Amino acid sequence: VSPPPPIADEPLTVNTGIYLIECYSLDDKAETFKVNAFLSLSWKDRRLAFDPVRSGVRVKTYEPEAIWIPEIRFVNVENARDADVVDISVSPDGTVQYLERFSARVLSPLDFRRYPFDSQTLHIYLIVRSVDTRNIVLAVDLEKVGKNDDVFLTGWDIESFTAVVKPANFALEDRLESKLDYQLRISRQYFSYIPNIILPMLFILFISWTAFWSTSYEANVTLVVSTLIAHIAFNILVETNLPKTPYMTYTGAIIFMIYLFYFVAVIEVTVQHYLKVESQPARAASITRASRIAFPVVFLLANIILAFLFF
Amino acid sequence: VSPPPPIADEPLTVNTGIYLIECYSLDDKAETFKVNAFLSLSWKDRRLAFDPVRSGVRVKTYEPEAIWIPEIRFVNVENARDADVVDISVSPDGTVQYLERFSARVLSPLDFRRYPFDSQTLHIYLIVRSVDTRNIVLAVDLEKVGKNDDVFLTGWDIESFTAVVKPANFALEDRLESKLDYQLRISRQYFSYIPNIILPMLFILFISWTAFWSTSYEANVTLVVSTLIAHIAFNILVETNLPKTPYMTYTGAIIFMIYLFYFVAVIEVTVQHYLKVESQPARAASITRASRIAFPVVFLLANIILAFLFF
Amino acid sequence: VSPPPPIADEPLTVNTGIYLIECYSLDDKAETFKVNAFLSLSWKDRRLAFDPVRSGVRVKTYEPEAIWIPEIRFVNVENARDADVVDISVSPDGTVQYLERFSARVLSPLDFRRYPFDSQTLHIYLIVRSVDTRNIVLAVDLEKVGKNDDVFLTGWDIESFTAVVKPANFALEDRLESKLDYQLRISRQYFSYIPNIILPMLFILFISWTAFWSTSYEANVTLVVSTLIAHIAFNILVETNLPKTPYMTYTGAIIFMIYLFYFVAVIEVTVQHYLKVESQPARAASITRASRIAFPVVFLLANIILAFLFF
Amino acid sequence: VSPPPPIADEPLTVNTGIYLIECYSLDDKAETFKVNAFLSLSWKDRRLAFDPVRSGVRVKTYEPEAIWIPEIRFVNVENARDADVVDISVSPDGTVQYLERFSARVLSPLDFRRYPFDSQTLHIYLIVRSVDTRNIVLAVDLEKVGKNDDVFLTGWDIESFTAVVKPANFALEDRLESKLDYQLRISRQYFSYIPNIILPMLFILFISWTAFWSTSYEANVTLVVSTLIAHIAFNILVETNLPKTPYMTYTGAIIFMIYLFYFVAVIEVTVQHYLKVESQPARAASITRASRIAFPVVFLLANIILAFLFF
Amino acid sequence: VSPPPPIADEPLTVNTGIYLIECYSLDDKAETFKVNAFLSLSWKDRRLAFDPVRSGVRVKTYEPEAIWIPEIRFVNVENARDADVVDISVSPDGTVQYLERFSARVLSPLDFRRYPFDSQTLHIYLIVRSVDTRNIVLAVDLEKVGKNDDVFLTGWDIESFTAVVKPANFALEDRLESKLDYQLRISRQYFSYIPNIILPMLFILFISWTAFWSTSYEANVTLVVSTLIAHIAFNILVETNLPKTPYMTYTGAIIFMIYLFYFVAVIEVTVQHYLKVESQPARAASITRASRIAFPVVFLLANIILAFLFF
Ligand SMILES: CCCCCCCCCCCC
Ligand SMILES: CCCCCCCCCCCC
Ligand SMILES: CCCCCCCCCCCC
Ligand SMILES: CCCCCCCCCCCC
Ligand SMILES: CCCCCCCCCCCC
Ligand SMILES: CCCCCCCCCCCC
Ligand SMILES: O=C(O)CCCC(=O)O
Ligand SMILES: O=C(O)CCCC(=O)O
Ligand SMILES: O=C(O)CCCC(=O)O
Ligand SMILES: O=C(O)CCCC(=O)O
Ligand SMILES: O=C(O)CCCC(=O)O
Ligand SMILES: [Cl-]
Ligand SMILES: [Cl-]
Ligand SMILES: [Cl-]
Ligand SMILES: [Cl-]
Ligand SMILES: [Cl-]
Ligand SMILES: [Cl-]
Ligand SMILES: [Cl-]
Ligand SMILES: [Cl-]
Ligand SMILES: [Cl-]
Ligand SMILES: [Cl-]
Ligand SMILES: [Cl-]
Ligand code: NA
Ligand code: NA
Ligand code: NA
Ligand code: NA
Repeated sequence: VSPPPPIADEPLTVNTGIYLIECYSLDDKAETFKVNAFLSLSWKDRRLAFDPVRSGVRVKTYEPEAIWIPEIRFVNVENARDADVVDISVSPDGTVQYLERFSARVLSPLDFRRYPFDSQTLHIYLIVRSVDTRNIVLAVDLEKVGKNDDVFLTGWDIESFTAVVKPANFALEDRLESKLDYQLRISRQYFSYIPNIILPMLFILFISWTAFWSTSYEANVTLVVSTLIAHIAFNILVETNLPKTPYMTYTGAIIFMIYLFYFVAVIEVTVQHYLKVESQPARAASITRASRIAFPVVFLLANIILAFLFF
Repeated sequence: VSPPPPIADEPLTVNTGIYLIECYSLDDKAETFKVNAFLSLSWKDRRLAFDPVRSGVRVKTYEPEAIWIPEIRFVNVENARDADVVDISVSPDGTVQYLERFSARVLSPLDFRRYPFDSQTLHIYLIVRSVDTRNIVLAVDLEKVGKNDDVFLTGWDIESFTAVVKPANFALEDRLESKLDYQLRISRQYFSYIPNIILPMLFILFISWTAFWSTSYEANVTLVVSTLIAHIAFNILVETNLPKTPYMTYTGAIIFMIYLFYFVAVIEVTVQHYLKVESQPARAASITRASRIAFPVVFLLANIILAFLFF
Repeated sequence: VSPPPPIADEPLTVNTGIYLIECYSLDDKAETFKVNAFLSLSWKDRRLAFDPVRSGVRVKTYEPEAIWIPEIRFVNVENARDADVVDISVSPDGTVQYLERFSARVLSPLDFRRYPFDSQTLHIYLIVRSVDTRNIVLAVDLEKVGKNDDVFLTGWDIESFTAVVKPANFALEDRLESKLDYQLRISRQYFSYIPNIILPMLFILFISWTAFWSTSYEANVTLVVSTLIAHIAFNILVETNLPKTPYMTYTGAIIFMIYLFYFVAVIEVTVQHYLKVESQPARAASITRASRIAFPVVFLLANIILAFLFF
Repeated sequence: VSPPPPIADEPLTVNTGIYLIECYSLDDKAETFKVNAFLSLSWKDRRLAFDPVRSGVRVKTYEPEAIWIPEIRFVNVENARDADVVDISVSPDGTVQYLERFSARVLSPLDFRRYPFDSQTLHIYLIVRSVDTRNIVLAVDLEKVGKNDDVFLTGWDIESFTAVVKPANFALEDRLESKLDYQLRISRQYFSYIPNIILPMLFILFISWTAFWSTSYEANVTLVVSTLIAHIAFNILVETNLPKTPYMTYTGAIIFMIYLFYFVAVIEVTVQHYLKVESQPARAASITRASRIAFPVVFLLANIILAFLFF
Repeated sequence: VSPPPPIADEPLTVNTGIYLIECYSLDDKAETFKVNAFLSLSWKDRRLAFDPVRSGVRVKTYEPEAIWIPEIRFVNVENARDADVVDISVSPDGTVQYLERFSARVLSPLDFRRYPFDSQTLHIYLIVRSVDTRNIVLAVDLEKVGKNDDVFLTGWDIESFTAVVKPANFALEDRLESKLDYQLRISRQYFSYIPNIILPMLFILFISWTAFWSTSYEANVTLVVSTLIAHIAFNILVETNLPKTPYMTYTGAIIFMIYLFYFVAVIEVTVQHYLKVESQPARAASITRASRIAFPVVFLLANIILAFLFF
């Protein structure tokens, strides 16, 4: 089998379309997602053209092996897609209508900077390598691009699934390549992070600040050091559900900053006890009284500063 | 091979049936389950019809490749089902009786709102895309729908396995699609959650309340802070066996509310010590005496309120 | 290819045999085990019969595709078995001797009630569906049923591998099915549970009881609360190695009961301190003195009661 | 295709050879390792013999399907090996030289008794089942047995890869089986266990013994209980990287014995406090003074005893 | 199919090229990485020569099965590569231009010594075994060696992807083997290690040193002991995170050294209390005063020494 011949010197336009059936397994650590969709391809092959009157039949159905099909591949997939051909239909003029159902694990980078208040643009890149006889260019048939109403991505809100209609045409290893960008716009469902990580984390911090209404060094040491260990447990829990980034994430910045608050609380608790032992509780009382205001005020201001920088 | 031709303008009715052999791996986090079943298909192909008298044989057995078989697919599967054809039998009138054994990982969403006292409706959606020549419509042969008596789903009680007999007929990419809903009704075995999470969690909370019968600030700080850490441990344990939901679960609500009880106990412990140091233990005693009643009463009432909202 | 014709109206007897080569991956959580074995099948096909004198050869070797082979399947397998045909031999009378080497992940339920002092009966169910022309019945050739001497199942003792010689003959979807039960009897190697879970757990419990020889409320609170947290660590460790059961397991009962001992010790520690503060240490001393005997005595008796109910 | 006929009544000698390319994934819990190697087979088939003068070529290359190849299998593999035929070469006398590249997950039991100062002998068992016409016996061609210089097994030192040249010839299901033992001798790289488990574990034990230079019961309770909890963390850590053995391992014995030291330290701490409260600190002092010497002396002696029994 | 015949006694030169499409899953524990690339092969087969005037085509396209293709394999891959042939083009002179898209899990050793400030040279080894008729030698076509601009390896910086143009020609099992070394130079993104492991770890070490400004033994015991439990909870981590090395990594040496600081602080805390109880706080004060300077000074110097030895 050979590719369709050009009437003039024009390339072959393969009209593409992806219709999402299932969206699942968005792995943040792996920066991958799994997809189950329909891939529709359409091109003109005049060699397959027929007179509908003389043939009786308006449409002709073919097996993949029987006709020439353009080698369309996905750029950002882990292993080559599992594909099952649904139908191949030839119209009288020779227009082929290919339809397959596929499943693929797509590699798409995520921006964790605003986590867990981040939004992502997942990509599915379609590509075709031009052949020796003629060049192949990709196109988007918007009527065959979409997603099923039941398509849900656990822990995410699906906003849109659109295609950048203009292909990226470039040269690779002395041959022309036509690439298409299918974009799935999603936003993270931050809800669960509030009662499970954010609020538990703040409670333990506020518990550490009760040491500013205590003169008992032994109890203060217990309060500040214990809550610090609960914070490490949370810090570890958070970094296990995320990949290692060469930048700070929003949660990462807050979590890190809270260590400084624990450290400074230890200094305060230490200073207050030292002064008390030195028989100067007057200075120790003023420092502790200031801390009561200073710690929540600086925490509240530092968080306004961080939220401003990240959002 | 081509589809059977219509006698009049009628579509082709493919009578379906799923008989469950094994049910396993209900993954809560993934919202998937694995199934091993029989898929039975039946349709009329008059081209395969034969006179039983002249043929001698009352039934004719065929290989899948030898005859036209409708392309029936599962909508909500991770990867395309692994299928092994058991038998294909043609009756004298041309009625084909197809039987295959399959295994599939089914994607079915879960309602975690009443966890671990939740019940679910798992779905298996069958679909067929109509061809060029004629439309294909799905049907349910109730005689061939069921499940084996030994079918067990670890940690779940299987109530029913029925089919919504009326197919969902719709249009997708200029063709007709006939969808069927097979529903597996299951209820969670909550038993283990009581001696492993619920009762241990309440014990540690009641241990924290013994600080209301203690004047020792250093001991109270130990009691309330230490038990709080065991609660953080149980909170993490519970959320590791669950996905992130944009809603509050029953266990989630209880676990969250218990943080407030720990926080308020820390305030009490702090208040009692402050007053005692300020040489006013009469106020400290009245607050501690009230707490002894207030904490269990408000906990018992708050739980009645929550159970009412959730059930 | 068609099945062998009956001389009279008799069904076809397929003599089976499973010879275990390797046993591995007994997953308690999953209630599965992996096997690697030989499957031997034998049936009479008179169409394949030959005169040994004129043929010279006493035996004739065939390729699977060349002759009719009964569709034998495993009921309780995750995915269809990986099978490699070793040999197919036809005797002069037409007796076929089939041999294949297979590997399968078998789903077999486990009874955790007596864990880790439990014994299991793993099952491998063989099945054959009767065909259009004639019925197929399964049989056991005890001479071809066994296991290799080196067959080891990590953390288990293999007692026996036998077959229930009488098949379960029943009707499913208007056809006869002949099922066979191959039983692998195994007992759990409890040894490791004693120095890793059982003894460490008792040590921490006995450490908590040293609070009955202490008047230091602050120290007692530390003793009882710290050891309680280690018990939570062990409970979690144990429940991670097991599936969630709708019944109490032996270890589960002991672990749960120990929480009650920790709770009552907290009550004692609280009571002793309250009385001491109320200036009545005479009552506090008598309660603490009684606890010294009561706690080990009630623990020893409660365990005798539990061991009696479980074994 | 049939096996080569015997000139006299002799069996067929298949000369084997395994040349390791890559060694990886030695899983201690699973008692498995992954291998990537060359399998070379050589036998005489006089039916394939040719005159080198008349033929023109001194060697003839064949496709697997074209000639008879002995069904050589691995005994101790999880799933049947992934094999890719590299070459099949026939010499003028009819000597066939088969070469394939394979990858397999090998099940080989491990002796954990001396962990992490243990050495293992990994096995790869080759087997051949004799056919109807003639018997097949395995042999070792030492010239084709080896391993690549770059072959590394992460966390292990590879000592040797040799073959037990004499095959284990036995009868199974009325047919002769010839088995070969390829042995990969390896020793564990214990280094990392010293700064990560052994030394951290000793430091915490020695920290617990500082309670013998303290009269503060409240501090001693903290010292001994805290370090006891950190010992439980190291115990749990160790047991996660190991399978459940029906015997005591070296690390297991030391870890277990250390619990006894923590228990006896709790008794001492308790005894010292009781006597001091009873207004007899003179005994309490003598018991504490003895403990300072007794604990390290008994620990040092007990360890000499254990190392002697284990090595 | 047979290999191309030599015009003179020359070997066959197969010009290779790897163009990386995707880089992912660099597993430090496993010392593996996953790759998705293009493999281009080119050789001369004069038997495939054709006249474009007669064939009516300037370049001929072939199916893999139709022509002789050299058996090129990857040395350091876990399982045989998933390959999909993109194109096979033969020009009139008989020069074949093969192109395939592949995905493989490559085994490449990592040098964790300077971790997490470590740089690595990942290798992809191409190999060809010479055949009976003629020798096959590998070559590098630099024009067809590269990587896509979007190629990202999570947590790593990709520096270069080059090929050692001179093949390693050697003899293995009486045949010539031609090996090629494709080198991917990468450097680890250490950023995340600083706010997640390094700084949290130093904070807890500095918190432990506040015991040098405290006379409260009970509080110092909590301080040094509790922070030690967290320097433990860290190191699991770095350990959870790495393979076991027969050498010391940079982070490993720092973590190990920190344990000595915690141990010596316990000695100090113990010494100070003993002297205080012995009614000699003047010695205790001088030791504690020195410790305040000695501990940070020795820590700062020890770290300069370590950083010097590692870098
Ligand atoms: C003191 C250190 C506590 C560490 C907490 C780790 C919990 C993380 C579990 C994450 C599972 C994915
Ligand atoms: C004193 C704090 C104990 C913390 C125990 C955390 C263990 C984490 C286990 C995570 C396994 C994936
Ligand atoms: C402060 C301690 C928090 C520790 C939480 C540990 C939970 C481990 C869950 C493992 C189950 C897979
Ligand atoms: C109160 C702290 C409980 C921590 C339990 C951790 C158990 C982790 C075991 C991991 C096994 C895979
Ligand atoms: C009381 C604290 C128990 C800590 C348990 C540590 C869990 C180890 C996880 C190992 C990762 C494979
Ligand atoms: C008491 C020390 C427990 C610390 C262990 C934390 C385990 C984290 C596991 C992370 C695994 C990916
Ligand atoms: O035929 C199919 O498998 C796709 C299912 C159609 C849809 O429900 O979106
Ligand atoms: O797999 C089969 O062929 C039938 C299984 C019958 C059953 O549920 O026991
Ligand atoms: O794998 C085989 O073909 C035979 C296994 C023989 C045995 O039990 O060792
Ligand atoms: O993969 C191959 O075909 C040869 C392996 C050669 C080697 O050990 O490097
Ligand atoms: O045709 C291909 O699949 C490779 C994609 C080219 C590239 O974008 O690097
Ligand atoms: Cl395609
Ligand atoms: Cl693809
Ligand atoms: Cl189908
Ligand atoms: Cl499907
Ligand atoms: Cl079969
Ligand atoms: Cl099966
Ligand atoms: Cl073979
Ligand atoms: Cl094998
Ligand atoms: Cl024999
Ligand atoms: Cl190749
Ligand atoms: Cl390869
Ligand atoms: Na084609
Ligand atoms: Na304390
Ligand atoms: Na057959
Ligand atoms: Na070829």
